[PDB]
Amino acid sequence: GEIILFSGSNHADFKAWGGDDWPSAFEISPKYEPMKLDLNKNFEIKVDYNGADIVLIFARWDKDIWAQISPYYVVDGTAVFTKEQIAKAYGSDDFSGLDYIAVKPLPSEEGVTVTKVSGIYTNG
Ligand SMILES: OC[C@H]1O[C@@H](O)[C@H](O)[C@@H](O)[C@@H]1O[C@@H]1O[C@H](CO[C@H]2OC[C@@H](O)[C@H](O)[C@H]2O)[C@@H](O[C@@H]2O[C@H](CO[C@H]3OC[C@@H](O)[C@H](O)[C@H]3O)[C@@H](O[C@@H]3O[C@H](CO[C@H]4OC[C@@H](O)[C@H](O)[C@H]4O)[C@@H](O)[C@H](O)[C@H]3O)[C@H](O)[C@H]2O)[C@H](O)[C@H]1O
Repeated sequence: GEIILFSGSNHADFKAWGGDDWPSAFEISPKYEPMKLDLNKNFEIKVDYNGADIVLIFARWDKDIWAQISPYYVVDGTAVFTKEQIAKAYGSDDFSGLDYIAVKPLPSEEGVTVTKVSGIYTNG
């Protein structure tokens, strides 16, 4: 409360599925990139975005998981994803082996722009 993980403009264009790549407006490989946020903490993730709807992805390649979730809610161009959601989609709240974290847009006419991403710690 509060750990800034990104700021400034990032536009992503995405028309539909079934192509080559599904691009991200923001993404981390936590096995190689150092990361501020503590996953074992009880947390939420807030994203300031504009335009198309969005999803948050937590993925592990070797066990082949693709936890992908919608916002808990959205207010004033700010979405909110909780840990309860992520863990439920992931199958567990133990993220050892985690390969990939990303904010991705759904198929839209004219894409999305992310202005900021952050994390917050909570009192369970
Ligand atoms: O293990 C290989 C691994 O190596 C890494 O080095 C590499 O970077 C990884 O990309 C790669 O893993 C594969 O990633 C691709 C693409 O992932 C993106 O993010 C990672 C970036 O590196 C990369 O640049 C990006 O392109 C994944 O493909 C996507 O998979 C998701 C979800 O997983 C699907 O397949 C596995 C199965 O268990 C899931 O249930 C299934 O959903 C798909 O997202 C879903 O899309 C559907 C629409 O489906 C469409 O499929 C094909 C299309 O022709 C047809 O029209 C549609 O049916 C929506 O309904 C869902 O909302 C959504 O969840 C993407 O469509 C798909 O591109 C690979 O899964 C992964 O192996």
